[PDB]
Amino acid sequence: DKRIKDEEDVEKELGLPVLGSIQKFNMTNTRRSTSSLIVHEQPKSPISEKFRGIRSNIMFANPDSAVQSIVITSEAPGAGKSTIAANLAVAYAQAGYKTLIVDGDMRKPTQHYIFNLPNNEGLSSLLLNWSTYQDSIISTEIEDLDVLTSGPIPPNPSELITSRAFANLYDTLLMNYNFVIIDTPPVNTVTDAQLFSKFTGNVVYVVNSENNNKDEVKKGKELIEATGAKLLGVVLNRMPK
Ligand SMILES: Nc1ncnc2c1ncn2[C@@H]1O[C@H](COP(=O)(O)OP(=O)(O)O)[C@@H](O)[C@H]1O
Ligand SMILES: [Mg+2]
Repeated sequence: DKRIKDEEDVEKELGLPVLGSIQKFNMTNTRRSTSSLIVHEQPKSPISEKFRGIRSNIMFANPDSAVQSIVITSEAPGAGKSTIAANLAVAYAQAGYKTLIVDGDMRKPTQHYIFNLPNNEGLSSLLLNWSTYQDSIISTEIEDLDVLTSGPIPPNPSELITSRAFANLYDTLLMNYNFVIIDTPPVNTVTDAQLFSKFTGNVVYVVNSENNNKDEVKKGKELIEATGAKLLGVVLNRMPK
């Protein structure tokens, strides 16, 4: 019934460009990757090429665009925000950008799972001054890729995002990294992604082609655009091919 299913649907129903399309993972398109971090584990796979194309699009499709950071978000849970964010981050690092991925989903974080990292310190603890900057950001075994995990689950993420601590951190991150990617919770349920979007001014919108309602997806788009941020485009995920 009501799915945004493909590129035509994105153009016609949402009026956005498609930055890339990510197929549902299989043995062939991931070359039997052991994890969902395809770009790292199988850098020559078809899927890995798609993420490189997304990277090239963001950085080179628009002449004298100067994108320093992006929010990765979606309308609903399970769209593939975390997976797209992590793989895109690796793609940036491989290309030689000093890259940070920030786990800004302080409600249901998964970047520590994806990158196999401890989550005792991270974004929440840093913002609460429980941990230091240098202790909270992890340099991964992937060269040019750092990760700021979510940290412990805080009582009120909104309070942290709107704190002067975060505004000041964000400024510091822009000065320390060539590219910053912020993973977020879904738009329709909490305003976290909208708040982060006010900072980055640039948003990549992930749409699960397998399972979505067009009215819900459209509502999320409108909420993002209402922040004043530029919605760069859509990444279609779980595509049949
Ligand atoms: N293209 C894909 N093919 C198969 N599985 C995927 C794909 N994208 C994401 N997933 C899986 O779907 C689940 C939800 O993805 P996740 O990135 O956590 O979504 P979100 O952050 O939007 O909730 C994860 O287990 C992830 O490995
Ligand atoms: Mg997630």
